[PDB]
Amino acid sequence: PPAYTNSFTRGVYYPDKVFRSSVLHSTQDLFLPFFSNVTWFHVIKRFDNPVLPFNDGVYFASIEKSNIIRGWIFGTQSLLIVNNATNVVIKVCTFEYVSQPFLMDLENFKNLREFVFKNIDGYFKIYSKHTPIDLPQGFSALEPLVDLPIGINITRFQTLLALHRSGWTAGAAAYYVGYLQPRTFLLKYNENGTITDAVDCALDPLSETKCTLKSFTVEKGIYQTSNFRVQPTESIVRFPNITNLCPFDEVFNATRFASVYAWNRKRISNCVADYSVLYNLAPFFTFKCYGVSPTKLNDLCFTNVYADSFVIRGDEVRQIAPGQTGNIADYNYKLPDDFTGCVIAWNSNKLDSKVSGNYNYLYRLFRKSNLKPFERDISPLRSYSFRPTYGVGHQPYRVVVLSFELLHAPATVCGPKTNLVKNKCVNFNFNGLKGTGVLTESNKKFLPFQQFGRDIADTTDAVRDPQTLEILDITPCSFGGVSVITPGTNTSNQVAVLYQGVNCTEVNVFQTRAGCLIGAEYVNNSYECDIPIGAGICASYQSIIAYTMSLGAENSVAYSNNSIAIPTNFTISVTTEILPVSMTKTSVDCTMYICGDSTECSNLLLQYGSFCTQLKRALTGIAVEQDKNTQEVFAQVKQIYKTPPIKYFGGFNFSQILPDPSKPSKRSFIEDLLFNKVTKGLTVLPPLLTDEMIAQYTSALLAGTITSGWTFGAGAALQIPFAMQMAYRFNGIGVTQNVLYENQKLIANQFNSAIGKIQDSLSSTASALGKLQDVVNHNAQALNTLVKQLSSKFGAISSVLNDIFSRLDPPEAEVQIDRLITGRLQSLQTYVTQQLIRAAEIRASANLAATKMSECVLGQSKRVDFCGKGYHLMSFPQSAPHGVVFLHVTYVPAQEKNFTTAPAICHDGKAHFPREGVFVSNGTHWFVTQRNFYEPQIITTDNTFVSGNCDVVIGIVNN
Amino acid sequence: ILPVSMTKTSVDCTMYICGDSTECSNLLLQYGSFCTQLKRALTGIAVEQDKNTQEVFAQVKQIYKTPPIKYFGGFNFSQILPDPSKPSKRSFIEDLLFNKVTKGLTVLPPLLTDEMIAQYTSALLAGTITSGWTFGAGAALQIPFAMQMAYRFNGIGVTQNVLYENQKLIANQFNSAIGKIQDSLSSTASALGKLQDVVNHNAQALNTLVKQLSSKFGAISSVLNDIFSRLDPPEAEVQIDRLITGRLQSLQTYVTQQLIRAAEIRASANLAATKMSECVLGQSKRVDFCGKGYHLMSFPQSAPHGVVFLH
Amino acid sequence: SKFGAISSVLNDIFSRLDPPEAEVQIDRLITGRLQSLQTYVTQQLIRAA
Ligand SMILES: *[C@@H]1O[C@H](CO)[C@@H](O[C@@H]2O[C@H](CO)[C@@H](O)[C@H](O)[C@H]2NC(C)=O)[C@H](O)[C@H]1NC(C)=O
Ligand SMILES: *[C@@H]1O[C@H](CO)[C@@H](O)[C@H](O)[C@H]1NC(C)=O
Ligand SMILES: *[C@@H]1O[C@H](CO)[C@@H](O)[C@H](O)[C@H]1NC(C)=O
Ligand SMILES: *[C@@H]1O[C@H](CO)[C@@H](O)[C@H](O)[C@H]1NC(C)=O
Ligand SMILES: *[C@@H]1O[C@H](CO)[C@@H](O)[C@H](O)[C@H]1NC(C)=O
Repeated sequence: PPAYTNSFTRGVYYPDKVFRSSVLHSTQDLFLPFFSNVTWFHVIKRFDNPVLPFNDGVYFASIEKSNIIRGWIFGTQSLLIVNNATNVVIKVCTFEYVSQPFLMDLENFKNLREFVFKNIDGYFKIYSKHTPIDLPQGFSALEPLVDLPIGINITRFQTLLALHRSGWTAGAAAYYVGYLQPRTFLLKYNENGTITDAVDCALDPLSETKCTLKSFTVEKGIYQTSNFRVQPTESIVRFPNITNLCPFDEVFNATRFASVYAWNRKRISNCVADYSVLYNLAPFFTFKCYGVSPTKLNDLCFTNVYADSFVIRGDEVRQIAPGQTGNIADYNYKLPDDFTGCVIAWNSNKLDSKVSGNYNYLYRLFRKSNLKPFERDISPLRSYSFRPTYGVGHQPYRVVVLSFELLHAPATVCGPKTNLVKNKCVNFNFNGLKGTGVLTESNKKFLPFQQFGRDIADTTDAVRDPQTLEILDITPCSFGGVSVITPGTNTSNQVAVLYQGVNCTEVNVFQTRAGCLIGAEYVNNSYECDIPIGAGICASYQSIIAYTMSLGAENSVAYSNNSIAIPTNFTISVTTEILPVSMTKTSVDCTMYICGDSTECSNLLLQYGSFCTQLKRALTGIAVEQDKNTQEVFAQVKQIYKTPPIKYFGGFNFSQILPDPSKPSKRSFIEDLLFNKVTKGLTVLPPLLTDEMIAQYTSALLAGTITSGWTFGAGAALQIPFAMQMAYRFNGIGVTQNVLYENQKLIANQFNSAIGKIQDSLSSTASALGKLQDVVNHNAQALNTLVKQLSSKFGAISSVLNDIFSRLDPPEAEVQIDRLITGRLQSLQTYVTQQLIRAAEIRASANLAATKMSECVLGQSKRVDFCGKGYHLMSFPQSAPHGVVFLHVTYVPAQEKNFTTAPAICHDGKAHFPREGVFVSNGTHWFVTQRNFYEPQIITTDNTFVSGNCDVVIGIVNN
Repeated sequence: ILPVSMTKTSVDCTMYICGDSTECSNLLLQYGSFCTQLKRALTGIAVEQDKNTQEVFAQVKQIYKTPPIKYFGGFNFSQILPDPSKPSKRSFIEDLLFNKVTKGLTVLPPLLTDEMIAQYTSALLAGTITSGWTFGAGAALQIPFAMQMAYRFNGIGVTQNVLYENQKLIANQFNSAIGKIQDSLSSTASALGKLQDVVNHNAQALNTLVKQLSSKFGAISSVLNDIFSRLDPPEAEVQIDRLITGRLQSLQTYVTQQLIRAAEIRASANLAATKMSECVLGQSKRVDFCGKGYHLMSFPQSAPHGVVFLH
Repeated sequence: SKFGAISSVLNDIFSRLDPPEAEVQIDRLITGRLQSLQTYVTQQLIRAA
């Protein structure tokens, strides 16, 4: 029986004969799906190998051992490959090809053969691969062997098997079946330029996330990938279907008609008419319709409608034809040559037969001159000798014709050209008004003359059907982008798809206030947020779940009316702030960028005005302001400081930051890992301050801020003890120097553990350089579009300006030059403007970083939550590509404790207040402690002052 | 008043320019990654908006809460602090703000909805009131309000005895001033100038955006079918290219000024976070930064896409 | 700035080309100078920020 199995990762071929190295190139072509239900075939007693159609195109593989498959038959010219005992021959009998006896080379299974059959645009590509191998572990790139311009289509292929005859037994055989449909793979090339993986953008949500990120390792986070829209389903065509009604009673069921010369002309206008009446009645047999096609009457409508009623005889109907003349034709009525009219004929014997005899018809016979078209004569009369002995074909026949005319007046007569849908995201078309949305009830009452209402946003919001008098509300149908909830591949592999404000009734499964969510099960509990999902939804892995973002550490403060709690401990938590102080300054030659060495390009471009010059001026301003930012950020001091050759800093270890004399490039480990982690027509100008000089300024700034304190920003550096300096910094954050004095070595120990955690976090944190890498990505992608918009082949025969010149006359070749250069110049100008705004943002950030350097490093900042979280102490710089990294010291308190405090001790009528401390008790003794730390001190007459009496202090006590 | 958020949006470039027209989409997709630049710049705007919102409101990961027993010793903050009896947990001042203030594109919801922003503001108030400024630097170290204001007067150069003799009178002055704030916000159309105008700027920015689609540029019909039916296909293609490139330039220009306000209000919101640090999360020595004059105290309040303070 | 116009100023286009095509070429200069104006305004906004 046929068997089904997973195709896994087979079918990866190079698209053409173009080699690419170390690129993640993604291209669109006919490709075979991944993880497909590939049928397994076996031949054993039974023989089930029916005809295998070609369809669009077939990827076929043969797991061949001992060369049992020898050839096939291709035909509907037909393609065949034959291998006799000598060599291998390829035959198409238009197309011929000779290659190698590969299939004869043939150099339990020891080998596996691989084949490719591709047939588009008359080019037939085969890739050959001998793979010496329940699937054995291995892989092979599909080498491009041959391309043959067959120019033929073969709509079927067959399978041939080899038996053994002297009994006879048919061996077990298998083959693989798949087909190519246009999709877009994503590749990877290793150091040796070989494919190791291919992922389409259209198999999996994981696959398309990979396609978007262009990186096969994913850290974590919510990524936007695509959009969701509800596609329309039906075509709605609406017109005056019912409404009024056209006059047909006196046209068809009128009792009496008129004579030809006095033919009745009447106006039919502004009425609803249906064409199905004549079509659905049998007697109206003859419908040969002149000048205008009756099928397209649903599209074309004339100015007005005329219905002429008249009576003619039988034998002279044949005489009415073009190219002939006669008495009746030249003196009664001459038909138009361009007659755009439509005729109806039927039997009317009951309406034409009279027993008493019809002798009341008159007509005008004598005329002085020939009648002209669209003319009437009223300026001699014969009676028609009609007799009942007339033949079957000579009896009078009634014909009624509708006549239409074309004039300058607008078409005032047009009929309906239908059904009304309800409550579906489909098209609504009311007299030419198109749209897309849902149709719901409308609570708003219009006025009878008003049809189309609008909202504030100047959009169609309400509509009423021209035939059915109901007001409807057109709410926009569900709209939302496709964003993927997928954590790092190091943790999971499942995907989750989110829909921004869209109900899944248009697509376990969970419905949120952002719509419906597919791929996670909602959790009613509260957990700390990790990745924001939307509208207060966050995910935490403990599979993929989504829950309303818990606020965080939900807590109720223990407000006290008479008691205080002050921390007795803390931590020096040190973090990283990364501020990009510069960017990749660029200066672009306009003429080079557009055409370079093209004389005509250069001459015809430089006369287009000062565009290139002004853009270059803007870029030069950009470059000089990066140089200025570097000046303001780094070179705020002109006296080059160097630490003494002894790298001793009072027990504080700084081995990972100082410049190292061992390395000739003066490169610290932190900037080492930063360098490792960071990643024609392009111009990069070297920094005015190279990495070496930037590092030297960092060294000098450190020398100042450690050895000589914060004075070096005010001129010459003033030598000052480092721990008295840090005591001053504690004083600046409201902490007494005794805290540092009695915590000297231990605070050193926490400082060392903190810097070690810093270096570990920098080493193991791929997101620490996120902003810098982000700036680099802007630079890169801007350059990519900037360059690629010119030399893109786009799969045409030739994309050469000289090719256009050779294929066109010079007058229009110059026009093509103009169009091309204008397009490229506009693209460049857009790039430059984007660069300008990015530069302004970087300029703001750079002023920010200069302020950080000045107020966090060259001195202490009391401005909380600018130089790091909490009361900020001091900071350290370090170099970074086009940027800088600042390490901050912050006093973060911990280990809070309630304490028994007194407002005033009323002794001898005096209420006692301190300048800075708070009086507290441990239970048996009363001590004074400061604001941001619990530090008891002796309460004497010296260290306290009496201000006010006891009748104003809240909390009178006796002690 | 400081604008904080904007009506963040992401524009499907193809849907914007063309709609569901397969011909227009096929034409447009060959014009390069300008659309990708547009979308990704807008995504940068959105993530910037969310991170400004987080810096402004989720400055503390730990969420302190106001007890129903609001025993402040006679300092009633009912109009700023949402009442537990009030169903949707929003301040009356927020209600005044909200009822005072007033396709093919999207509006993304804030990560912190109106309720969650209000809750963040409530946590900030609880910290800065019951526990004072230290909750920015760590745990909300509880500290009684009269002595917290005594610390503030020691900040501006006043002894705590002066407060204790003046506690009742400054309380009455403060509550009367709060009443004046209530009346001024209720009756003052110019009280919300900055937020109302930034909401405007977003609004008529989007409005000129949508009317740009109504800029005909001299053709017969913006739907491609009429152009093809009444014109030769070769010239129809070129006119299609002209119209779509005009609209593409318009969208690029719109997002250009959108980035311009992105930077502007980003700096403003940085200032807002800085002044919650210096004004809510502590005392500022800065002049003309927590309002006019020496600073004493501040109370943040939620607002549509922005914040409002009573310094 | 020529902007692909055989004459760079409006009155000279009027004098040098018949009105039916002079109007369209004037339109082309109008949109080019418009581009220039938006560029200048964007520089103005950035500088003023
Ligand atoms: C304050 O906290 C620090 C750590 O946060 C404490 O330091 C630790 O003290 C214990 C007690 O002997 C030692 O075993 C640890 O080795 C210390 N840590 C380190 C990194 O060395 C300190 O003792 C605390 N002080 C008070 C008064 O509570
Ligand atoms: C400080 O720690 C570093 C870490 O490697 C060590 O090399 C150094 O000897 C220690 N002591 C001093 C005084 O730097
Ligand atoms: C102080 O005591 C109260 C009593 O309920 C308790 O809730 C609070 O956590 C205590 N605070 C400290 C810092 O010990
Ligand atoms: C409180 O501290 C004092 C001195 O620091 C000490 O003498 C006393 O014993 C302490 N109280 C208790 C209950 O131990
Ligand atoms: C404070 O204001 C509220 C609301 O305006 C009012 O109900 C209350 O009586 C006022 N006074 C106190 C002490 O709460």
